[PDB]
Amino acid sequence: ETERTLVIIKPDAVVRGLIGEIISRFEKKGLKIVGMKMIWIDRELAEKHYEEHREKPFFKALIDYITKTPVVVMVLEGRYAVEVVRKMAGATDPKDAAPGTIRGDFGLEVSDAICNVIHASDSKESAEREISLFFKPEELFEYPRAADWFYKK
Amino acid sequence: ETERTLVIIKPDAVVRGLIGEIISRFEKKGLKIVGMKMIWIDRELAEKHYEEHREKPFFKALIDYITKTPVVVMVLEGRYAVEVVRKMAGATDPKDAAPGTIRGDFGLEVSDAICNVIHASDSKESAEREISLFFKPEELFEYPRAADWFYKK
Amino acid sequence: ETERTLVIIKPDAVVRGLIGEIISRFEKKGLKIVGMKMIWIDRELAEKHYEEHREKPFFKALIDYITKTPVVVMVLEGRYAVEVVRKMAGATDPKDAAPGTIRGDFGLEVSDAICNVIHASDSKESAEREISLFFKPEELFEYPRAADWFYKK
Amino acid sequence: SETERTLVIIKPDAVVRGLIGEIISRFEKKGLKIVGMKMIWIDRELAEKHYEEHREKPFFKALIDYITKTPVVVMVLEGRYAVEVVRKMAGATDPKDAAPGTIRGDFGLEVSDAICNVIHASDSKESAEREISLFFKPEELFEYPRAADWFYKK
Amino acid sequence: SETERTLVIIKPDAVVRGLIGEIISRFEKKGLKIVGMKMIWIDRELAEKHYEEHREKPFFKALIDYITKTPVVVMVLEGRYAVEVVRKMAGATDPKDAAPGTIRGDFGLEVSDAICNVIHASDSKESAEREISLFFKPEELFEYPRAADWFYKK
Amino acid sequence: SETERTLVIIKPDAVVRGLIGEIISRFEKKGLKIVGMKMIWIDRELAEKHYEEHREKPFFKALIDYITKTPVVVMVLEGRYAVEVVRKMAGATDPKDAAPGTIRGDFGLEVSDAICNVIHASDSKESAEREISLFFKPEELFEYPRAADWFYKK
Ligand SMILES: [Cl-]
Ligand SMILES: [Cl-]
Ligand SMILES: [Cl-]
Ligand SMILES: [Cl-]
Ligand SMILES: [Cl-]
Ligand SMILES: [Cl-]
Ligand SMILES: [Cl-]
Ligand SMILES: [Cl-]
Ligand SMILES: [Cl-]
Ligand SMILES: [Cl-]
Ligand SMILES: [Cl-]
Ligand SMILES: [Cl-]
Repeated sequence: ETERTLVIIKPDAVVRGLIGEIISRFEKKGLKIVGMKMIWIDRELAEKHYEEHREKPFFKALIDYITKTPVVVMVLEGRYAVEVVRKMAGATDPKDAAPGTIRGDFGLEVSDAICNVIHASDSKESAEREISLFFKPEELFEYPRAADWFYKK
Repeated sequence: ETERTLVIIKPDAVVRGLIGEIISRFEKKGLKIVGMKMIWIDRELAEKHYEEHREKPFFKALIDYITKTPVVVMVLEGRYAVEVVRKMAGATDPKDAAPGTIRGDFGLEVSDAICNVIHASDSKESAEREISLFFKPEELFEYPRAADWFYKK
Repeated sequence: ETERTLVIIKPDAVVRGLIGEIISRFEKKGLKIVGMKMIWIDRELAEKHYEEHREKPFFKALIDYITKTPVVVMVLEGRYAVEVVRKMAGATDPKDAAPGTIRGDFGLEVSDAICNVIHASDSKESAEREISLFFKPEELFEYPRAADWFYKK
Repeated sequence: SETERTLVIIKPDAVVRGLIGEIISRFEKKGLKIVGMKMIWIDRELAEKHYEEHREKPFFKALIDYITKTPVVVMVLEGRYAVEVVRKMAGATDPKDAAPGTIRGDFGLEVSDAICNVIHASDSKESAEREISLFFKPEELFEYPRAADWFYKK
Repeated sequence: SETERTLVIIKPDAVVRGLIGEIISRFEKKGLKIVGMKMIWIDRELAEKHYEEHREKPFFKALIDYITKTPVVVMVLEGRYAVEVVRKMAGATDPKDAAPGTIRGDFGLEVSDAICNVIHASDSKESAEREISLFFKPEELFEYPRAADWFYKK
Repeated sequence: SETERTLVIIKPDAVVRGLIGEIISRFEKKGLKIVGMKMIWIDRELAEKHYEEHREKPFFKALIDYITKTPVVVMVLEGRYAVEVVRKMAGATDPKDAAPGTIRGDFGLEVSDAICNVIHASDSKESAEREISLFFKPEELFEYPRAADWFYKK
């Protein structure tokens, strides 16, 4: 049941100083950070990440948005991490996101792109692809978090 | 899409020392406080604010409640602020409010009135009316919040 | 409308140092702690508490889980406390629990038992039974919380 | 008695950064009572009056520009030895020197031509009385019970 | 070894104000282990025994009234130099003097006939041993692993 | 100018305990800017280089074991007098002595053969320059605006 998912703390979150608060929500949930780094995504890498949206009217604005400032890419590991993180993120448009979710508590304002604080892989398949896009095997780790032993049988 | 809505931090919240926590939820969401003040509402003003409930059995208790102690009236500005703040507030009766919402996390106990921490305009029309009831143009401001520039195109 | 419900801060929560955070959610909601103590449940007491699950395949793992380390048993009092606390707890399996709920924000990983941070009585009847299992009348108290007077008529 | 009233100004840097709520919560959690509060946009005349004791100082200009840059939140806090207490809670004037745990220590650092320091707190009972008058009319100050007031009755 | 056990009492003012959880979280976050805990309503005899060293002091009466006003939460914290550490975390006896960041500094201020100060923390290992015995039976104290215990093995 | 860059290492004890976010938030809330950051697993050679000034000290071995026990998060913080400020925020080297409000004061206590103290913070501008180079390539450090940067323009 243990999976890995990719999360991008977007430019709006970085600029607003919400990196720590976002990471804490994942740590408190029990999710493990197995990879993480601040990078500045260029257009080529951004378009590969968002290839599925190439023919949508908001594509250019989305690329402008994700490459606006540095972001923090990180890999989260844990039981059904993909669906769980998607649930924690909330509705794509923050105004529709439920209070308690990341977008629900932190997002609202938008530009020509729907600024929504973070990105979260939509599936195990997508996570695998996205993780490979931003990380090399040497940047991903296997280690114990404090409470890991508790769940072992 | 930018709208203004009126919020009243009710007597139960003021007495319990929750003013700051409530305001923080709005600031963290990205909403801008364009007007705010602590006042003590008298019955005449209270009945005007709650005119729609004049013929309901709980009217008197509601007026007693909202005028029990000073309250904090404030105007919030932001993308679809009206519906967003209503969503953040949660169900009218706090016991039915979802965890994560203001009433869901802070409210429960009631008197002869359904004490529910805050008031939030139910529509743009109502917000306009309510704002005019408590504020003069000189008490409302237009200024930049830190991240405003980020969403400009 | 005032009821009492039994809550058990389970071994996973105790080991992870979440006792305070869980208690705070109840206090902030307006619920009153009328009884509380850290104990180490033995198998006999555990099986009585979870008698309803005796013939389910996960029974043994559940008993192992609840008796793994000391736990904190506490009685919460307040308007419709039973249903309210159940709502605050969230879905039985933490991965399905909504952000904002206790299990939604704190739970995820499991062992051979569905580790889910806390236990909450499912009904007034069950609460009465469970409370009697862990507490004597001398361990339950009637006293005023700061804001009690506010709701009196 | 020991009960005093002090004036706090949540300055433009705090308002802009969205820190109004966090600052207010610190005072509420301490047990201090908010007896008056409002968001206003201070004009040069009022700013100069509030900081009249510094009119003959080099940083005066930058200070006035700073305090009038955007709206602020002025408030009156009431409680046991409130003046000295809120001052202690505020921390050292220059936030870089303020201790972790204080408002300036946790929230302040960067400066402009003025030493941006999150909030203003009356320096003494005499200053508190003077400042409260500059920003509040008696009609805007209230006497009401906070939840735990009854607990401390002597 | 350096591992000690100290007694903490979350006093009536904290219980009434709904601060039990916030106080406990501070100790948990520090790495201290709760080896015993329960809500009790202290009677005059027990209160006087706990504060016997102050029986010959003016404020004794108000103190007993205060500590027995409502139920309290007594707990035993275990950890490296726990006694001095919890004392440091508590802050100055009179909360108005306690530094921001400490429990009394962030949560205490108002007083009654007694100097209400949120919690009690054993003053020394000798006092800790005596106080733990007054409130807890060995059967109510436990030895178990906290999540990160394994990380510090020497 | 007064703007400096310092190196912070969120040590294995903090990573294991799930405190990465809380630590980062303290720096963000202070107004400090994260110009570089990444999770890495320090090897003995790099650990020894970082702590070369302590290679001739008894606790050296335990220190290397500690800092390389699990992955860590290294980051560069930029801001007004960042070096001294982050040091102040960190608190006393031995967490038992660190004041409540500081990172070590609120989160640290227990130790192994090494004095586990949550994070590392450069001791001076000279050490900061040296340490930043050991962990980061110029290509991993960025220049960008944080939300309120415009507010402080002189
Ligand atoms: Cl949602
Ligand atoms: Cl963990
Ligand atoms: Cl709701
Ligand atoms: Cl902002
Ligand atoms: Cl749920
Ligand atoms: Cl209360
Ligand atoms: Cl200071
Ligand atoms: Cl109060
Ligand atoms: Cl102190
Ligand atoms: Cl732990
Ligand atoms: Cl220190
Ligand atoms: Cl910023």
